[PDB]
Amino acid sequence: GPVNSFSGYLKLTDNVYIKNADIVEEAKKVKPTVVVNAANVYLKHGGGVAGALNKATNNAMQVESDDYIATNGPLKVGGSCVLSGHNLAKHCLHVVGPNVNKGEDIQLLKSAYENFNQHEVLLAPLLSAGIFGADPIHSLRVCVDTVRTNVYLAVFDKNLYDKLVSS
Ligand SMILES: Cn1c(=O)c2nc(SCCC(=O)NS(=O)(=O)CCN3CCOCC3)[nH]c2n(C)c1=O
Repeated sequence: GPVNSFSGYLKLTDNVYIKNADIVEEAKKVKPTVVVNAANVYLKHGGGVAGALNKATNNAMQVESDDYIATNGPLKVGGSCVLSGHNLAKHCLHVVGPNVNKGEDIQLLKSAYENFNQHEVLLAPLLSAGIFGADPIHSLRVCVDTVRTNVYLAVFDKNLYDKLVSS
């Protein structure tokens, strides 16, 4: 099924690549095995990457997520769960980064990125780097130090992308 046809990425380390792109648009071109969603524990995909991914699935992601959460209860911070990737990928790895702004432990960003290690290749965003308030430079550094498998990072904003590549 999935083909993982990534292109245009800058190689930062042996297993970490980065691109200035829309993760929804990357997922449609790449057709990856796994696309990562930066979620909350209730899998309510209200905005950011999660809202954008859900919209691209025509709200199917939210319906499947609501069914999973009503059954199995919320996730743990730093935890994750594999659901369907719908039309974007084979699977979607919903990962919950810590809500740094609301006082959750930023050390859980290591546990959040350790969920990546169960998958050979992933298309992902920077965890907790949206409204959760984690410094994206710090989120990238935890990603590099923690992820051992192949991760292709999409950063939407160009200015932040240039900051990240230069750091
Ligand atoms: C279109 N598009 C974006 O919009 C976009 N945003 C980012 S920022 C990093 C990801 C992020 O938001 N992580 S988070 O802070 O943990 C989300 C917390 N939310 C709490 C409410 O429930 C949903 C989850 N990167 C983006 N890329 C690459 C992109 O392509």
